[PDB]
Amino acid sequence: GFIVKRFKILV
Repeated sequence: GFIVKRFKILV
């Protein structure tokens, strides 16, 4: 579960 994390961080 890293993809979702990255996104949230990018947005």
